[PDB]
Amino acid sequence: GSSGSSGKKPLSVFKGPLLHISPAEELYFGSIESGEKKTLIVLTNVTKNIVAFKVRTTAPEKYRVKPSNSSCDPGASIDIIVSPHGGLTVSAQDRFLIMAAEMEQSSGTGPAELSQFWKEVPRNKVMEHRLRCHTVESSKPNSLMLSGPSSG
Repeated sequence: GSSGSSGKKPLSVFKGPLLHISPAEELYFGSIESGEKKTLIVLTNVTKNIVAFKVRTTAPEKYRVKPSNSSCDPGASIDIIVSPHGGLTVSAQDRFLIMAAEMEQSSGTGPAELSQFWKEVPRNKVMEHRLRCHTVESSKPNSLMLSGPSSG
């Protein structure tokens, strides 16, 4: 008969006024590869100024988020890896957070300058973006399988 495997899905990002968040609000810990199941977040600084971003979560001592404290120059994209402990698994109640605040003119991107900027920048200016985890379960188009994109 007819059968296949895998499907497809669109990719959207939270168009932030300062720092962009990728993906928007959908984390999928599991790549097509049978290697590691870590998600990589992308932050596109649309602004023309430095933006200090920070990654948080309800369980930072479970998920390895790095960088979790840094900045992203204007007109550049950063990469934030998110790998869970090498024992447990991706939960559902688990939630991630990403901060982004526009810095002054010339501001470094260290543990100091930041600690300072995060001290000067008001929480009102601090843009927080909470991400969600799309726990993978029962991979199939609701019973049986059916999917065949444009191949060749």
